[PDB]
Amino acid sequence: SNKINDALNQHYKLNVELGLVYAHYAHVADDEFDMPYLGKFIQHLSEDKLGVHKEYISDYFKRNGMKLKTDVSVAVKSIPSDAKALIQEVYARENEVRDHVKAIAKLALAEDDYESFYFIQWYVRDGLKDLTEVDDVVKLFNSSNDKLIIEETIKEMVEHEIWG
Amino acid sequence: SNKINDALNQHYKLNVELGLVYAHYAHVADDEFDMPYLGKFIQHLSEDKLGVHKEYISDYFKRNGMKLKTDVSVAVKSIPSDAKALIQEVYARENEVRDHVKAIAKLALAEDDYESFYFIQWYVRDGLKDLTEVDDVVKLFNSSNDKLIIEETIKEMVEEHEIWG
Amino acid sequence: SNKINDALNQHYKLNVELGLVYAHYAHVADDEFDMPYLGKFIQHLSEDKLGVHKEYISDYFKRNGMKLKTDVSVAVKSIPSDAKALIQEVYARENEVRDHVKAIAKLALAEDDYESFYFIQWYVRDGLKDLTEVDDVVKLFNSSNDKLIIEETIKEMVEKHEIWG
Amino acid sequence: SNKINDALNQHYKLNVELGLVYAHYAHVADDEFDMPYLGKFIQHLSEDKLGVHKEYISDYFKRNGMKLKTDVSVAVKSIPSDAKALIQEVYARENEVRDHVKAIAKLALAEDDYESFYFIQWYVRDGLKDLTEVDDVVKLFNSSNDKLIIEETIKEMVEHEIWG
Amino acid sequence: SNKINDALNQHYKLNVELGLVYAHYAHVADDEFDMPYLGKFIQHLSEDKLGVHKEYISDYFKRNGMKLKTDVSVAVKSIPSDAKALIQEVYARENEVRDHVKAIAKLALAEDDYESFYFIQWYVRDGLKDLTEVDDVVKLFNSSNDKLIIEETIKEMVEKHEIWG
Amino acid sequence: SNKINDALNQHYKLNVELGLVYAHYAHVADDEFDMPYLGKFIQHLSEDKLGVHKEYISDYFKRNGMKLKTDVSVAVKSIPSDAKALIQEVYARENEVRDHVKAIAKLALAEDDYESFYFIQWYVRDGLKDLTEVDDVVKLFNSSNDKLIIEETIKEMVEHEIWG
Ligand SMILES: [Fe+3]
Ligand SMILES: [Fe+3]
Ligand SMILES: [Fe+3]
Ligand SMILES: [Fe+3]
Ligand SMILES: [Fe+3]
Ligand SMILES: [Fe+3]
Repeated sequence: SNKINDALNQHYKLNVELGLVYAHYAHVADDEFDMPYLGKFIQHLSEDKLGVHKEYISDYFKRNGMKLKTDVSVAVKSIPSDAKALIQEVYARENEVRDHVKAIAKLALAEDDYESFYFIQWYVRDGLKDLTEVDDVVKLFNSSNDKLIIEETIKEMVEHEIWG
Repeated sequence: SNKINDALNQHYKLNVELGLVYAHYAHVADDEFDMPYLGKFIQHLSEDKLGVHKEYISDYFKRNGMKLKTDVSVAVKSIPSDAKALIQEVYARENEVRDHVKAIAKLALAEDDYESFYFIQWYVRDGLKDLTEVDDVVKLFNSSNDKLIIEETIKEMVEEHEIWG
Repeated sequence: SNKINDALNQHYKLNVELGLVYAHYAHVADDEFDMPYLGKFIQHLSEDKLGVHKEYISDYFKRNGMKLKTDVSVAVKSIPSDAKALIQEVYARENEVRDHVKAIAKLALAEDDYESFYFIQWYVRDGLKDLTEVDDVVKLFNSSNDKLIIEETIKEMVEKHEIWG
Repeated sequence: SNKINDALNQHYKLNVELGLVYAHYAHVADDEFDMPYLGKFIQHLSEDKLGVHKEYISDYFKRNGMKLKTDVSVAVKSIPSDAKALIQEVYARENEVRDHVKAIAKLALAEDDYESFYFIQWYVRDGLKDLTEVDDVVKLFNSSNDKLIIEETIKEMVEHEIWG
Repeated sequence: SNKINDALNQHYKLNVELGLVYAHYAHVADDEFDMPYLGKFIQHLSEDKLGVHKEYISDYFKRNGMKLKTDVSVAVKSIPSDAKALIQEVYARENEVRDHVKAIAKLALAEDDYESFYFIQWYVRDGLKDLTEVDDVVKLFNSSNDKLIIEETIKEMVEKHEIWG
Repeated sequence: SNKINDALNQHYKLNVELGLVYAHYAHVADDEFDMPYLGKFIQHLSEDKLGVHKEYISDYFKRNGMKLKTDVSVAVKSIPSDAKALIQEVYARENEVRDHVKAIAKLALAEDDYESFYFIQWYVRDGLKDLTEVDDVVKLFNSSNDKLIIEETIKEMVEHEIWG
């Protein structure tokens, strides 16, 4: 169907934009806020969003017969005042890509299509995994106030049977 | 220096846009014209532009003290009708990137700023290397008109010189 | 979601109660019927119930932001007479667990909450797995009338699929 | 739960019949059109259809409580005229198998039998996997004409994370 | 030599039909008589019949120059009432396959076609081998009474000659 | 004997109830107080009581021929304010388990039941080990205020000839 194709192309575009903006965030975090390991963490998020997250969609298109568009336009206008607000912006972006995927899954079931449902299961799982990771990183900036302790913990972080 | 920073920001943006365009071309050539290994080759080029070619610039800006800006935008509305035309398209893109980086190198040598000359030497080398890598594949479509033989050749190709390595 | 949280609290308490009952049944079957291996089998089932089947629910709660409630109460006041009635009672308990899981799955699907659907698929599979594991032993008693042969069979069972496993 | 019982019996019968027809097709493709590796390919397809595809159904029947019925009748009288039409015929057969299994899955959801849905996910995936494996072979016959080149390619032709 | 051609086509048909029938019998034996290992044994017979027993005929046809024909008509509608009757049905089918292959061999030798004789010697041996393999398990249902001993013995048979090898 | 049977049934019931309560406390510590490693500590604590601590009793009952009774009543409706009060509550629980075991040992020695004395020696020895392992953690919340320091210390604590 064409509804499914539109939804998948929108998710493609969203993933590309997220990857680019995350890369910029990682750079500004490492360089301006004196936190290299936060930079590595957000860089890994950005490389994940520009890697398999869209290669899988392109592969599915080549496989079943849909066609692919390309329209991305991003520009960074502001950068949060501290590390905490930045990590919270990241948390919000992920929290919304979750609901985007939920909408796509409902649409899939309502269209008598089941290959698309079996396919979108992967994103249903990865969304929650990534959210719990970024939240476990968010929950540090309240348990402490020293910067180097948080950085050491993130260092030892950057090195399940259902949600795994 | 402001001119150096502006040229390097333009180069960063250019690499990003080329990477996106190459990935889309790879999908097209693998789905529309039935040549999977050409698709894998162009996809490798795409993973190369979106990879070290911008990480190095970001790291340099971290080191020397320059500022980064990100503003990209692309749209792929017209795509060639064959495989030969597609590979010649990407050939032209590489040939233009060569001239862009030569301009940056001249600008760096004029400003009496030698760390940037040292930095840009790597791009001076990699440009010619990638240009020959893609021209070697362009030369195939003038040898045979059989698709599967060209497929076998590019296949064995996807599977280093001292100076231009 | 609130009703999903109620259903999952229900299932948590159900699993805890079943685990305690199964531990008692294993002790009884070992000490009163002189069948130590039937005891080992039921005890493995009990350690399965009090183990993974509730830590998974706890982890899901800690991951999506729901609230866990704990209120259990159990008292085994009557046991069956022989081994066959015991194993048939165990069969009935498992068979009711199946129905409870189906209820939860339907409820989750009817209100557009798909993470819980993906979560509950595991329980959907494990239900039938455990049920056939139990019925394999249930069928043994109708195939003989001696006890020690059943002992040897259960032993070679406990000393041991792409879809259901 | 007899509706799903009947549907699964339909699928069992269809599987064995396709297996036999493919065995005959492989013999024909080897002996008549001088292509032994196309023979190997269709032979592996038939070994797949008569292999796990029906043992899984028998096992689900043994586990849940349904009953099995064997009822087969096959006759191969008219065969395609050349290799391309043969591989295209196989393509269409598997294309129809996909529609059949999708109908089974919709019926399974419509009856609140979630074990059946969980069971049929496997076929829903393997259908598209086999379909793309056969499409990859049928697309070779338009890329050249020398039968020996195509023989070499199919020779060198004999796993993903989602469709794996 | 259309005689040997029609005989081998008949044998192909019969092999496929007994393959399917053995599959169905293995199912009904595992599910209704509560004897899993007897089901494994009959399933191994089923998988043998549809296996090399017909690929050898099709391969000889390719290598020689005869024509192949497929036609199957199977319908299972009546099932024996216990395990003994089932294994005796299997016994009768094997005993008939022996007679069929003997007829084929005599026809081949009377036709002055010695390649068919050389080919059919394999089936001449394997028929007696498989008949002995089935008779060994037939003889079990007259030596004991409880199903579990028979299960253990069939299991040890299925987990494990210079002439009839 | 009879009094020994009654005391041992009491102890079995107590150990089961402690297991369940400690499980709940571990969950609430990890989720609400943002301390996952304390959660794992208390989780191993719980799984200890629902492990050997009751299987040993049931085994001894099978071995000398006493009668086992199960009856459990557990409902948690009050929870401490933060981690310190939590671990202090745990400390009180273990401290009470000690003197329950002492009462059992005295009763066993009075009635000239020496097999029960030899049995309860294990429970007598493995009360001071548990109490000192809990005290090592409860006296960490006196030295520091930066929750991540205590987190790392407990982490390294997770991963004797007489008492051991
Ligand atoms: Fe991800
Ligand atoms: Fe490069
Ligand atoms: Fe289980
Ligand atoms: Fe398949
Ligand atoms: Fe044989
Ligand atoms: Fe202890």
